[PDB]
Amino acid sequence: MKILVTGAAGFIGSHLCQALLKNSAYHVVGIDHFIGPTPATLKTGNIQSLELNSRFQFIREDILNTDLSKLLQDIDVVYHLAAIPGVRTSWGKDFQPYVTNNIMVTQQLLEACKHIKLDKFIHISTSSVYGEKSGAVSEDLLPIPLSPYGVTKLSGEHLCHVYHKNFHIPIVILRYFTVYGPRQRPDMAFHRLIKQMLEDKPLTIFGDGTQTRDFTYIDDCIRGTVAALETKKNIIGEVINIGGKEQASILDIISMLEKISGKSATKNFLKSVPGEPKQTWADISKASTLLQYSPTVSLSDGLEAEYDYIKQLY
Amino acid sequence: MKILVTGAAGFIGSHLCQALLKNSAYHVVGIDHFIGPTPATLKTGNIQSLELNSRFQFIREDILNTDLSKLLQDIDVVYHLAAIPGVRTSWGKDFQPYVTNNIMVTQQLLEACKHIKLDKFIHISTSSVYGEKSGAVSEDLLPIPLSPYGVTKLSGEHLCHVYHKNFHIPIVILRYFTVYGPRQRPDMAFHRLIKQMLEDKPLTIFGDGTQTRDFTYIDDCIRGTVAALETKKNIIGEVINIGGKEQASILDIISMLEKISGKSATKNFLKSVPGEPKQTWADISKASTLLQYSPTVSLSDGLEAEYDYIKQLY
Ligand SMILES: NC(=O)c1ccc[n+]([C@@H]2O[C@H](COP(=O)([O-])OP(=O)(O)OC[C@H]3O[C@@H](n4cnc5c(N)ncnc54)[C@H](O)[C@@H]3O)[C@@H](O)[C@H]2O)c1
Ligand SMILES: NC(=O)c1ccc[n+]([C@@H]2O[C@H](COP(=O)([O-])OP(=O)(O)OC[C@H]3O[C@@H](n4cnc5c(N)ncnc54)[C@H](O)[C@@H]3O)[C@@H](O)[C@H]2O)c1
Ligand SMILES: O=C(O)[C@H]1O[C@H](OP(=O)(O)OP(=O)(O)OC[C@H]2O[C@@H](n3ccc(=O)[nH]c3=O)[C@H](O)[C@@H]2O)[C@H](O)[C@@H](O)[C@@H]1O
Ligand SMILES: O=C(O)[C@H]1O[C@H](OP(=O)(O)OP(=O)(O)OC[C@H]2O[C@@H](n3ccc(=O)[nH]c3=O)[C@H](O)[C@@H]2O)[C@H](O)[C@@H](O)[C@@H]1O
Repeated sequence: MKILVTGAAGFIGSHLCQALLKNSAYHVVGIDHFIGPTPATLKTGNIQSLELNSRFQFIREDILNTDLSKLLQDIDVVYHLAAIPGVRTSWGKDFQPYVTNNIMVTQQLLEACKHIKLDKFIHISTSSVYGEKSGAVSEDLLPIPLSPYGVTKLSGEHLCHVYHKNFHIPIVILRYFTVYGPRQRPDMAFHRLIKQMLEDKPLTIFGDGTQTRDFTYIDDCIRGTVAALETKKNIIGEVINIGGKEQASILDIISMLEKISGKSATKNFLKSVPGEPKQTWADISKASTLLQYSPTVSLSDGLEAEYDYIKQLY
Repeated sequence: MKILVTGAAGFIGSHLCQALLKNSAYHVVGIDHFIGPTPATLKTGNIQSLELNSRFQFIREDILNTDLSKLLQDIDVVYHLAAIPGVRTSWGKDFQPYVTNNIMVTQQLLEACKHIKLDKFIHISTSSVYGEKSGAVSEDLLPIPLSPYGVTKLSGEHLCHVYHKNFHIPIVILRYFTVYGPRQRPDMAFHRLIKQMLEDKPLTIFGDGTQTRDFTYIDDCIRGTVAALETKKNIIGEVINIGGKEQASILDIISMLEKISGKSATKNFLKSVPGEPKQTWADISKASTLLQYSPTVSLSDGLEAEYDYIKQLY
C-alpha cells in the first residue's frame, strides 16, 4: 500500500518509517515541518537513512499549508504522529502551537480523509489524556488531563471519534506511555539525564524522583504500532494502550544509569512542574488481545541502547 | 460584589446580566466582541436594555485583545459564556473560529485568573459534550462529542479542570441543555420554526423530526446560573447539568406551536445534518442537591413567550 506518516522525522515517526520500509510491499510518504522541542539537526539525523530508500518520499512542509488533496492521493493508511508533544511547556503563550499543531492539524487531516478510501487512520495519542489515575489504566476510563498538552491531545482523539461516527473515517487510536530509546527527543527525562551524566553535570529531578512511568521501549512501541496496521481483525473505532515491559521511578532509572556509566550522579532536586501526574501505568490487556502485543525490552537493555545513542550523538 | 460576564451581548449572557442587575448589591461588567451567528443589530438591543442600569459597564472588545489583568483586578466572580455556539456550522473552514473563541479564549481567561482572588469562575458548557447517550445523562458519564463544536466546548471544560487542579482557580462548570425563550439566537430551531410559522412558510425539519431535546426555558437556565453564585453548598470543581421542565421532539414542538398560533404548519423535511444527537436528556439530580434547581416553566408557557418575542422582533 502507500502509507502516510505525519511527523515522520521525529523520534517515533522516524523509527516507524524505518520499520514499515522493511516490508518491500510498503511505500511510505513522510511529512514533517521540523518544529517542536527537537532541533532540526537531530531530525536530519533521524531521516538521513530513510531518504536513501527509494520507497520513501519525504515532504518538509506544514500539514496546515500543504495541499492535502495531493498528500492523501492514493494513500491506503495514515499514521498521524505529528504533534507538539512536551507535557511541561504548554502554559501561557506556549499553548497556541499545541492548539494549532494538535487540534487544527488533526481536524484538517480528518476533513481531507472524507473524500478518499483509507483502510485505516491510525491516530497516535498519549497516556497524558488520563491525567492522575491510580492502578493500571484501561481505555474505558474517564480521561481528566492534568496538562494543557494533554487537553489538546484528547481534543484530537474526540475529533477522530467525530469524523469516524459522521463520515466513517476508519480511525484507530493508540495511546503510548513514555517512549524511550535511541532518537528520544532531547526534552524527555532519559535524554536529559544521560546527557547530564555524560557531561558530569547535575541530574535534574522534578520533585523528589519517586514519580513513576510505564516506560515503553521504542522497538516495543513500533511493534505495537505496526501490529495495528497489519491485523486483519476489525479494530476500527478502538482506543488501545501501548505500554512497556517495566515501570520505574526516576530514582530507579538514575541508579540503573549509574550502573551503566560506573559514575555517581550529582542530583539537583527541582520544584515539581504543574501538569505532571505522579504515576502512569498502562493496562495493556486490550493490546495483548487485539494486536498480540507484548513488550519484551527490559529497562537495563533499553537504557544501554539510549545511553550508547546519546554518547555517540554528542 | 463585582461580576464579569463574558458574551454579555448574547442570548443567555444578556438575560444573565439582566437577572444579576436586579440585585442592587451586584456591579456587572459585560464584555462582548459581537461575533458568532447572531447579527450585531440584535445584540445592540441586548446591551441597550442592560445599559439603562448604572451598575452595568459594557466593554466592546475581543477577550483576546483585552488587558485581562486590568479588567480582573476588582472582579469577584467570572461567568464565562463567550463562545461560538452553533452545533451544525463547525465543519471544514468554519472550525477555526470555534478553536479560537472556545479554546484559546478560555485558556487566556484562566491564565489571567491564576493570581486574581476569585470567589468563583463559572464556566458555561453544553449538553453537546455528551454526544449520543441512552437515558438521562449524569455528569460523571464519559463524554464523546458528535460535533467539532462539542469537541471545542469539552476542551474548555478540560482547561478549567487543569487550571483548578494546578492553580486553585475556583471553577464550576454548568452544562446547559438547548435553551430557548425571548432573545433566542436566530440560528436555533424554535426561532426559525416560529419565524417560519408566523410568515406561513414551510417549517424546515433536519431529519424525521423525531429528535428530542431537554429544552430549558431561559428563566430556568438563569435561576440555576444565579444559584451557582448564591448557593450555600460548596460546588467548586463540580460539573452540573442545567436541564428543562419537559423533553419534546421537534414534531411535538411543531404541534405545540400550532396550538399557540392557531395555524396548521406546512412541514419541509430535510436531510439530517452531521454532528447532531437524536436525543438529549439531563439527569438534574446534582443541580437539585447542590443548587436547589427545579425548572418551573412549561413548554406551552415558554413557547408562548418566545412566540410573542419573535412576533415583536419582525
Ligand atoms: N515520545 C513519547 O513518549 C510519546 C508518548 C505518548 C504519545 N506520544 C505522541 O507520539 C507522537 C510522536 O511523538 P515524538 O516523541 O516522536 O515527537 P517528535 O516531536 O519527535 O515528533 C513529532 C513530529 O511532528 C512534526 N510536526 C508537528 N507539527 C507539524 C505540522 N503542523 N506539520 C508537519 N509536521 C509537524 C514535528 O516536526 C516533529 O518532528 C506525538 O503525537 C506525541 O504526542 C509520544
Ligand atoms: N443557547 C443554547 O441553547 C446553549 C446551550 C448549551 C450551552 N450554551 C452555551 O452558552 C453560552 C452562550 O450561548 P448563547 O446562545 O447565548 O450564544 P450567543 O452567540 O448569543 O452569545 C455568545 C457571545 O459571545 C461573544 N463572544 C464570542 N467570542 C468572543 C470573544 N473572543 N470575545 C468576546 N466576546 C466573544 C459573541 O459575540 C456572542 O454575543 C455559550 O458558551 C454556549 O456554548 C448555549
Ligand atoms: O506518556 C505520555 O503520554 C508522554 O510521555 C512523555 O512525557 P513525560 O512522562 O513527561 O516523559 P519524560 O519527559 O521522560 O518525564 C518522565 C518523568 O521524569 C521527570 N523528569 C523529566 C525530565 C527531567 O529532566 N527530570 C525529571 O525528573 C518528569 O517529572 C516525569 O515525572 C512524552 O514527553 C510526551 O510527549 C508523552 O505524551
Ligand atoms: O444543548 C446544547 O448543548 C446546544 O443546544 C443548542 O443546539 P441544538 O441542540 O442544535 O438546538 P437547536 O438549534 O434548537 O436544534 C434543536 C433540534 O432542532 C433541529 N432543527 C434545527 C433547526 C431547524 O431549522 N430545524 C430543525 O429541525 C435540529 O436538528 C435539532 O435536533 C444550541 O444551539 C447550542 O449552542 C447548544 O450547545
